Amino acid sequence: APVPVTKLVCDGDTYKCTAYLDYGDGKWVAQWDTAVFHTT
Amino acid sequence: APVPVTKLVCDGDTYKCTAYLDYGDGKWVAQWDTAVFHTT
Amino acid sequence: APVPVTKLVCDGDTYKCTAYLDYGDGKWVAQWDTAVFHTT
Ligand SMILES: CC(=O)N[C@@H]1[C@@H](O)[C@H](O[C@@H]2O[C@H](CO)[C@@H](O)[C@H](O)[C@H]2NC(C)=O)[C@@H](CO[C@@H]2O[C@@H](C)[C@@H](O)[C@@H](O)[C@@H]2O)O[C@H]1O
Ligand SMILES: CC(=O)N[C@@H]1[C@@H](O)[C@H](O[C@@H]2O[C@H](CO)[C@@H](O)[C@H](O)[C@H]2NC(C)=O)[C@@H](CO[C@@H]2O[C@@H](C)[C@@H](O)[C@@H](O)[C@@H]2O)O[C@H]1O
Ligand SMILES: CC(=O)N[C@@H]1[C@@H](O)[C@H](O[C@@H]2O[C@H](CO)[C@@H](O)[C@H](O)[C@H]2NC(C)=O)[C@@H](CO[C@@H]2O[C@@H](C)[C@@H](O)[C@@H](O)[C@@H]2O)O[C@H]1O
Repeated sequence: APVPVTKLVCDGDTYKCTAYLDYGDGKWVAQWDTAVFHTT
Repeated sequence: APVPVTKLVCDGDTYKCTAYLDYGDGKWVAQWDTAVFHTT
Repeated sequence: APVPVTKLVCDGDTYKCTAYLDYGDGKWVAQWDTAVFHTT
């Protein structure tokens, strides 16, 4: 079932975003692969 | 065109995040595949 | 290093979600492919 995200962080060394979830014992995360780049 | 996300939720049964969007009639969502796991 | 997401926007022409990152000059983003659709 859907649960809120407590915070989003991204890492430009590992190219992953991590969502810390409000669920259960508090130690669950969602993680996915991302492009990370500088824009103009 | 990029539109704000009003709400982000993640679901460890379907392994999807859903972003609720601020656009038009208010019923648009984004959805992507994610890993969901416990940490120590 | 993990850095916080300032804000999240999604685009239903490019089918990309963009996370604006709190880092350096403020022009860094994380981007990933997404479904975008209308709900009922
Ligand atoms: C002078 C300096 O340190 N400039 C920074 C860049 O090094 C850095 O780019 C990353 O550099 C590492 C080290 O070689 C590479 O392995 C990465 O692939 C580079 N990442 C990208 C996306 O180009 C950039 C970006 O910083 C990275 O991403 C940020 C969002 C943040 O997570 C940082 O912690 C991370 O190092 O920053 C320049 O200022
Ligand atoms: C006893 C109990 O209900 N324990 C929970 C686990 O079942 C659950 O892990 C999921 O279990 C389902 C069905 O048993 C598996 O098909 C899934 O693959 C499991 N998901 C994961 C990520 O391992 C966990 C996690 O709960 C899930 O993810 C949460 C973030 C939330 O979205 C839940 O609604 C979702 O069911 O929780 C245990 O406590
Ligand atoms: C009359 C009108 O302009 N209606 C809008 C639709 O055009 C639009 O659906 C997109 O339509 C383009 C071509 O017009 C297609 O190539 C895309 O595949 C369609 N996208 C989707 C997801 O169906 C919709 C949705 O608008 C898009 O996504 C939004 C969330 C936002 O990012 C918009 O800037 C973007 O155009 O909106 C109708 O009103």
